[PDB]
Amino acid sequence: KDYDELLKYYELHETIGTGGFAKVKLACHILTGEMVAIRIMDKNTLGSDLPRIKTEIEALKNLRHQHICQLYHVLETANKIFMVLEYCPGGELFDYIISQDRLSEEETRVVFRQIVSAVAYVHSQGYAHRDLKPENLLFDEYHKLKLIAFGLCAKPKGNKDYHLQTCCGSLAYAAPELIQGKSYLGSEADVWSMGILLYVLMCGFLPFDDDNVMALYKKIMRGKYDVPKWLSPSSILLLQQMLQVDPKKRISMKNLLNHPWIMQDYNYPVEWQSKNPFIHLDDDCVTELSVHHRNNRQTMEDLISLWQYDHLTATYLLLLAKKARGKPVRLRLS
Repeated sequence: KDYDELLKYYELHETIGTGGFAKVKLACHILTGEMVAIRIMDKNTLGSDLPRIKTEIEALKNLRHQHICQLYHVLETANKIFMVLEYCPGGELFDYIISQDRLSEEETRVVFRQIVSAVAYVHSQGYAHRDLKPENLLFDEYHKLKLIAFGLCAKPKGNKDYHLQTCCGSLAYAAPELIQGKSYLGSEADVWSMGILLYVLMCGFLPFDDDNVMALYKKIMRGKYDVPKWLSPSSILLLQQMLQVDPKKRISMKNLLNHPWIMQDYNYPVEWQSKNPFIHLDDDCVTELSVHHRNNRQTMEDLISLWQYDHLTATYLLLLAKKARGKPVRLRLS
């Protein structure tokens, strides 16, 4: 059984999403009693995608940001790969919307600034997302966005350095050239997707939408959309600057960060740099672990620092999160 190794660190809970690429189960990390989400993949099912899944994980390991969903633990079995991630109760973007017909300009600005923060960080690390959509946008118990920075939807193709949108669900949020599989400079692809998001937040429907798939396909490639009466000029403008069929004509991140629409109620640009980066080990978390590991501090630190996203790394991070909730930094041992 592949689960035996996992089952000694976690007890399972009712599944959250069947989804395409991975089953996702809600779970309890035994040592800390904290909730986590676990992504379960089947290596035999994934087959040829497995190499890419591994590089996507390597990418995720290098992301530590206030609006990126945190990775805790990666466990590999003969047949399975388990990803353990921060759990986000608020649910997906529209689980968090509360089904309200649409958000006001200031209501969307609050959310949208967080999306910009997350994506800017990702780009700063030298990656593009290439699959920004509502189900990749979760909300934690504080109603802060946590982006899922991991996916198999957008994939590289060809001898050239091109990317292709693979998930037909993602279509309405995907840039034209990405859909065509002629996307290089994928970061521009991301600016397009946020434009779509921006539109939906303020309007309560998509700018390009059709039951027919070719029809929807064509509307996107053509780039024309309705502009509701209730959108402000500023809103409308920012939309135009993002929703450009020509990738080269889409607003740059740099100009997005400090856009007048973006700065309008805040008078400071999006703060996209990691506010919680890994500088030094938190002493309390270390003392707690060494109590449990029955060892000395330096030894304990050196061990955490290997930072293998093993059960140790997960335990460290969950204790860390506990301190941040203002909870006791304690383990469940005994």
